[PDB]
Formats: sequence, C-alpha cells, structure tokens
Amino acid sequence: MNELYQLEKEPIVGAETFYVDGAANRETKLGKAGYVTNRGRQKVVTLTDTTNQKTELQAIYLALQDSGLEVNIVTDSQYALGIIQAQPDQSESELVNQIIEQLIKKEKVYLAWVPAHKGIGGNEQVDKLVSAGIRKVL
Repeated sequence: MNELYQLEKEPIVGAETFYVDGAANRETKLGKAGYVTNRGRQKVVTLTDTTNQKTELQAIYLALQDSGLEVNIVTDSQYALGIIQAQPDQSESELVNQIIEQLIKKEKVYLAWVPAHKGIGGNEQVDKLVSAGIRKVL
C-alpha cells in the first residue's frame, strides 16, 4: 500500500500498458493533452497555468483514469518524474495531487520519461503534425 499507493514508476512485475502525452505551449501554459490505453482509448484536454511537464501531468490523470489497477503510465515529464514519483498526493504541483488520489483507489502506474520529447506509447515518429502551433513542449 505504501504512502498512498503502490510505488512503481518503474518496470512493473506485470501490469497493463498505457500511454500518456500532451502538447501545450509552456510559455503560455495551454494546449492539448491526451492518452491511449491498451483498450484503444483516446482523450484530450486543454492546459491552464500548467507547465510543459504538467501538460503531460494532466494527461497523466487521463491514463490513470481508465488505468484500473496496475498500469504502465508512459509520459514525457521530468517534473511528474520528480513529484508524481514522490507520492505527490499532497506535495508540490497541484495536478499530481489529483493524479495520485486516483492512483490511491488503484494499484500502481509505471511513470517513465527519458530526455527527449518523442518517446511515449504510440507515436510512430509523429505526434500530430506540428504546424507552428501554439502547443510546443518546453
């Protein structure tokens, strides 16, 4: 049970695989954020005052919404990496707070991110055709 859920954030013994990634202009803290679960689900949301990593944090809540018990939350965010991993049930960022509460009523989500911007679940060397849109990730 740990603090408020099963501290995973790393390779899980055997949990469902989920994706999480959103693009929202950091400089303005706004844009889109969605996810795709192994059940073939796809959602999207707008960011408000949320940092680049928080854009993925909000989206993180998505993969955590239909996650279930134990899933693999693949999200590009070194911030969540720091907070979302540190049981942010009530620490630092406010987003991770909501994300954890949901993580509480479940098992565990493997949250990972490696220096880049195109390393998530299903991308296929393409995000959403960036045409100078105002949804760049810092």
